[PDB]
Amino acid sequence: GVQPVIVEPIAAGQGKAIKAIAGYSISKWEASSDAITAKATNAMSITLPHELSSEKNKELKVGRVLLWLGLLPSVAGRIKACVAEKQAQAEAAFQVALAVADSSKEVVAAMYTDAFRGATLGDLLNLQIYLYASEAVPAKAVVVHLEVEHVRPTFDDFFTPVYK
Amino acid sequence: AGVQPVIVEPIAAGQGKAIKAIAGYSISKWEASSDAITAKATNAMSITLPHELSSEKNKELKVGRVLLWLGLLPSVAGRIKACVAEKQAQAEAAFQVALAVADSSKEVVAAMYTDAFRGATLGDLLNLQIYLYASEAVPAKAVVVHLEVEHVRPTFDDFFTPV
Amino acid sequence: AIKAIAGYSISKWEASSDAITAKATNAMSITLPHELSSEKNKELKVGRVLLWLGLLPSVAGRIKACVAEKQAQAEAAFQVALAVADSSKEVVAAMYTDAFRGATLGDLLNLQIYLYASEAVPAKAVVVHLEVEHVRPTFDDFFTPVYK
Amino acid sequence: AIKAIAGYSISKWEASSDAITAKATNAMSITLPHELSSEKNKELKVGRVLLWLGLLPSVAGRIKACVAEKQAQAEAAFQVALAVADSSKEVVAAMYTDAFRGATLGDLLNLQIYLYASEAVPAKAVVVHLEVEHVRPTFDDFFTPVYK
Amino acid sequence: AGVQPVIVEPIAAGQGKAIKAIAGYSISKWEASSDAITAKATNAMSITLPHELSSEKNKELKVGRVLLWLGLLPSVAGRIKACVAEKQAQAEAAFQVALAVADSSKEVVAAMYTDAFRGATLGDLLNLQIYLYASEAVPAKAVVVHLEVEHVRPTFDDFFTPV
Amino acid sequence: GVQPVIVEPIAAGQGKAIKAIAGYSISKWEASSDAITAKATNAMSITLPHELSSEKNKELKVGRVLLWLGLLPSVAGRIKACVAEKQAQAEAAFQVALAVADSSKEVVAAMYTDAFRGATLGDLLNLQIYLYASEAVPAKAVVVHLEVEHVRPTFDDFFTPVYK
Amino acid sequence: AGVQPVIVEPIAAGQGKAIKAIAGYSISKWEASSDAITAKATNAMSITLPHELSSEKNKELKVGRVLLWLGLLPSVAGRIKACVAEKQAQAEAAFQVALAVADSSKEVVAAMYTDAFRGATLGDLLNLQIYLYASEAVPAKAVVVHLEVEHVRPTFDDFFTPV
Amino acid sequence: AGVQPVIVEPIAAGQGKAIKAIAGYSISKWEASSDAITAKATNAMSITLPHELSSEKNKELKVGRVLLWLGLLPSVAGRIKACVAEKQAQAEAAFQVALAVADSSKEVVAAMYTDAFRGATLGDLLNLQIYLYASEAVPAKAVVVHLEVEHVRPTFDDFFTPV
Repeated sequence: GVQPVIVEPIAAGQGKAIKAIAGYSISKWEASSDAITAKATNAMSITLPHELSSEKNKELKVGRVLLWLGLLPSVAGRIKACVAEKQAQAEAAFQVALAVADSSKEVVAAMYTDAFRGATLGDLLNLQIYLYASEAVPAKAVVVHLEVEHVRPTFDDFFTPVYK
Repeated sequence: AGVQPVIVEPIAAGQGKAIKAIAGYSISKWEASSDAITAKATNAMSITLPHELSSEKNKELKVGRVLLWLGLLPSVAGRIKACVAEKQAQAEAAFQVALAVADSSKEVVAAMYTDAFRGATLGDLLNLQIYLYASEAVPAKAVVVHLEVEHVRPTFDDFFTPV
Repeated sequence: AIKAIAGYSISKWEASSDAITAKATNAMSITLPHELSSEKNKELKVGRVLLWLGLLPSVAGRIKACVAEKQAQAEAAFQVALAVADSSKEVVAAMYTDAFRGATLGDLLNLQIYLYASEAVPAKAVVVHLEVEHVRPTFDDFFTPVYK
Repeated sequence: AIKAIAGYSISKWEASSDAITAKATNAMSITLPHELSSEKNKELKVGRVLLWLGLLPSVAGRIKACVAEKQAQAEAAFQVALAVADSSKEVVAAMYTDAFRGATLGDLLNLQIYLYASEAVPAKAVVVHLEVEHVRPTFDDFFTPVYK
Repeated sequence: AGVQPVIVEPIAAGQGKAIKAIAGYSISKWEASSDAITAKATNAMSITLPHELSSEKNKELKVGRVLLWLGLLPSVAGRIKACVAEKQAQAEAAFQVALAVADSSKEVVAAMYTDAFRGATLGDLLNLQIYLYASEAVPAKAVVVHLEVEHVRPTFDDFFTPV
Repeated sequence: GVQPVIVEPIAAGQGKAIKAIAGYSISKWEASSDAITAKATNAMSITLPHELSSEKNKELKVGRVLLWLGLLPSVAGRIKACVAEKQAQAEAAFQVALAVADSSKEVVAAMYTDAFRGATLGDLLNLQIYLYASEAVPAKAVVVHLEVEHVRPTFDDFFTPVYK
Repeated sequence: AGVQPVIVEPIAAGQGKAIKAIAGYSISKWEASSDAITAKATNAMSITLPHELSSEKNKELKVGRVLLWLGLLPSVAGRIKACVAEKQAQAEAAFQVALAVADSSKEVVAAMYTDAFRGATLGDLLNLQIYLYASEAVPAKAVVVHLEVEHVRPTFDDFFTPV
Repeated sequence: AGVQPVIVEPIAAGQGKAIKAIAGYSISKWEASSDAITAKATNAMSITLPHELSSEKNKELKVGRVLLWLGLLPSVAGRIKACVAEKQAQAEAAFQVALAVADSSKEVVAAMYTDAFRGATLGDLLNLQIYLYASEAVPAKAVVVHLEVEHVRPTFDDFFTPV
């Protein structure tokens, strides 16, 4: 038997949300870019937030990583980005990356389901963000957002003992 | 498993499901008109509550989902973008952090904010703004911005004013 | 206070006044809010109607107001109206318990508001408040479909 | 008399008046008592509000008072207030049954009291009494801990 | 019996039990400011009821426990004493017969009168006084005296004034 | 019968830790001071962190508040602090505060079990921190730490939807 | 039958199922770099086994599926094609008989050979070649060719070298 | 409840409970000597692992509780403070953020870090430092700093070196 179906159009920001696995939490932080010359690639380092920068918190395992970039409404051209290891040549990172966020798509994002799974929060300081631009753009024209899924920090529900 | 045959039935404008407000909530709708826009420029306009919800009794109600959709003149040529975000120092920077953008070059010109403002109050919507971008120069009164906000149903409004 | 009948709601709005010459009466039309101006909404039944008016504290003299059908002689409306809001007594209000219970929202466009003053009164000195009870609209708990 | 709803209490205080010029209106702010001025107490819900005022027996002329949101034009408040306490009729009082039922005690700082007189009136001639019903505070049946 | 080992847990300011009023009673609190004090001298100041308890209806309620505690400016140097007693011909003699004295050189600057005034009326507290002593000269508005009095809960105060 | 007991001495930082109530979480942040003249009081405002500064997050209720101050090892004199409402005269805040942290005690801390209970995170911007100094001290000589117990932020375990 | 409504959920790069090797098989991956290409010309490059599979013991294992996918520099402009086929006298003729072509103008730049080489040996992959075509002139080291080959899992490799 | 009478038994030095390491953990102890200290000055000295725990195999073990206690010469006069904290730009600033301070003017000259470093590795203790303060000028070799660290018990240390 044949089955007739109707495909219902969907609006922006109306799709489902991915939920973190049990025992895990999601921390979100964002960094800004700088000036890019036409047909060039820049390297951006990754810096942890202040509360996750302690020796105790740098041994939390990592799960999934999501990379989406927000850009100005008047940016003309194509923008691509990826997260990979540190490389001597910047533009060669796109030849080995398992996911690239491209601005000429419907969904400008990249998902790393198992590329970094099993690493620790201290390992993230060894990676970089590579950013290509088809045309010259000024500084702060693109903002990169990063979501890292990691194990829940054990001590957040306790007051500090008062006898210092 | 075997291959299952499927027929896709085309639909016209105005067909599709309509989202229903959750229990105990109501939906209030109002619209705002825009001003003259310079090309590659962005205008910021404040959200203004309707008169029937601007009292102190009503500005303490919770907020659920917010829907933004905008209707243009048929002769309008170019590209339009719009979003609802916090009050920003830079008008064009709000597109870099917004969770949804209504774009006129797509099939559905709308934007839905499912969880961004869930739990705020109706009085907090006065702290937000609407940012509207145009790629080409646009005259005034050419764009109308529609807002659907669902909120807790007010409790004392089916009473006459005692005299 | 008085509560709405089950399945009914109350709508409230107001209309500003114009200048009045001494011992003269004005004829004002009733304009619905934009939300209730659709064709499907003009068919809703009407229950009770309350008319009260608030003045500037410096207004001197007696003011009267009533709502009735369109009259050829403007001052003749105060002779047939079932309630008149007079500003020289305890309650400046007019309650219409049965005068319109059964009409539709479209019929209110056939009525008019008559205002009277015994001394010259500036513009916007009087604000006429109108509270109409009607049937709750059938579709106000849905978002507009996104695909238009 | 009218009794408070279960779980609710009534707070009463007053504010003295200033000098009024003829056909002029004053703008007064609402100041809470010191006991209800804490942050945890500004979050209590508000029920009914009653405003009545007592005058010196030698005061001549008509006096009016109302409470509403801050207005740019001071005299325009008497056009939108849901109740006005007029001193030329049987009951010099104003009852707000639903106008504020649902707000918080902190919202009363956003309202104001407007007073009107038709002749020059000295200072302290009018005393405005304000009785606000609110939710009973959660901790008023305990002594303060001695170890501070 | 064997020796039982015990650990003592230190506590900071603001920790500890709070005493609850007995059934049918309520607690009302008010404060009074002090005047300039000469060294080795004592000032007597009358107890003044708050406006909400000074009517004839309310001045007939019973009294339970009374708590006195006083808060000083941080820069205040010296020693302060205070007590609540009957109206005395000699100001400094009231310390010889008082059942409790609030002293600023101790860890808890407070005084509790559990049974001294139990059974009196709120109107009788106007016959009493507060005696305040200072070892060194003290300027005005440097000491604030707080009074917690528990009494029978008034019966007709949740009613509006009939109009 | 009489009971003999032994009181065991306890070392620094060895007492029990207070646990947050169900559904609540604890956020910790600290601010530094400035120069103080001998026998004077300063007023310090309270600023929320970035993640709790959104319109959605300013309606979370507050539970307990803990105030402890850390000071340099060479600070000589007495330091007192309190958290109260905004006042016209700064030194008058100590006459009405329900807890004062004093440096001449064994435990330099203050606990507000019910003073602020029931308020919202948006109310904290109306309070201040008052700080007295017996002797003149230079700037940054004392650090105030603040712990606020509030309702758990609802959305932290969800990835942002990818269809922007 | 009635019409069934369906919502399509968009997905981003890196989302989707990953194909699992069959039982008793393992997947080994290696890559090769390309040379300078003239426009409308085709280059032929030999398949070279990694060092860990080039012994006589390992060159006798069976082969299953082979996956070809290639990654380009972001600035590379033009069109690229690639395929794995038998050793051909004419370089460009291998596209006329190949069962799959990886094309850079499509959404998925990859090619899968499910049954073409099923049953061959690892040593037979040295008889095959890779043919790479470019519509425009391309410099060297601009294209990297990745090969995933699944094969029977070697039996004696978890042993140390006896000494 | 009735009043219960209690006798307090005094204890001498060396009496009291000894804390036992949790299951699967072991406690390793070592000491460090100090240098000359100027009055109102602070010295920073690095934590150095003993030789038996400085291998790569052992620097991957978890950490539990850390105990700091320091022993002075009998003739040492003044006041001493010490703490273990992260590596700080300002030496004296580490006392403003430390969770425990060992002070020589108290009955117990020690400091316990129950949860500050729980979950770190033995190799991370090399990133930390010890800050030591003296109110009066102190000569060298006058203070000895003792460290008790509990960690996971190593798995391969009861074996001889194979030869």
